[PDB]
Amino acid sequence: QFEKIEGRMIRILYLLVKPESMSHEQFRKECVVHFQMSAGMPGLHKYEVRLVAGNPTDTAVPYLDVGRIDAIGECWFASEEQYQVYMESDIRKAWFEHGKYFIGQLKPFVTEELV
Amino acid sequence: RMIRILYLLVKPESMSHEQFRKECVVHFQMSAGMPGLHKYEVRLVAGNPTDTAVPYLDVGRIDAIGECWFASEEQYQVYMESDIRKAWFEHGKYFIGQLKPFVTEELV
Ligand SMILES: C[C@]1(CC(=O)O)C=CC(=O)O1
Ligand SMILES: C[C@]1(CC(=O)O)C=CC(=O)O1
Ligand SMILES: C[C@]1(CC(=O)O)C=CC(=O)O1
Repeated sequence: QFEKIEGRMIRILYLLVKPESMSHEQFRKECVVHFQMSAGMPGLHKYEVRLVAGNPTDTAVPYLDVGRIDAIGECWFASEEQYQVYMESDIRKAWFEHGKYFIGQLKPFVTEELV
Repeated sequence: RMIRILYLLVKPESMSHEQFRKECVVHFQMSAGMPGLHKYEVRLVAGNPTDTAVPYLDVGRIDAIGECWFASEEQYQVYMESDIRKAWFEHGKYFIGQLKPFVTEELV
């Protein structure tokens, strides 16, 4: 039941691609640092970051090429007000500064729960 | 630990946005009690902010995000072998025009 309410929070999913010049070894270390920095982030209920480890191409339906994605990020916000506390935060600004260092390109999707 | 595969879904060009939304819901309903599957989730893409604080990545129009969780490699195989799983994928062919799978790895 906690997980159900959690699933219906404001959620933004991000595709990350590392800077061209950064090694994979360093990129993985900087994802870990980025997660450490999320702790106590004002307004944020939850953050998750994962590497892309596999890119299977034998899909039953036609395969969508979106190029090489290195990691997937996700943020959960418990309310419109909490999202605003985040979006106003200096601490978020400093998180994004680290983001500019280890994230070369970023695609965010704002998602909508169906159930 | 937990195997996770995240999917970018694009609807078929023969289908409306609203039809697609309805098929997403049906697809979730079909997944209940699927052999080998720990969890399935499907959400629409409702917003495409481009006002990013690092360089914006363009991957085209993604309509939905799907995701599967499997407890173990053994459960994943039970799932792959399952007849009802195969029928669920046939429903996938109906409402998913193009698919991108990502097999993920945890960092913390
Ligand atoms: C929310 C945020 C902050 C940032 O990009 O630095 C954006 C992507 C991500 O993984 O973390
Ligand atoms: C869509 C979003 C959300 C956020 O601030 O994490 C806004 C800027 C950005 O880089 O990602
Ligand atoms: C896991 C799956 C199964 C399918 O292809 O129907 C693939 C994407 C999706 O949303 O559901």
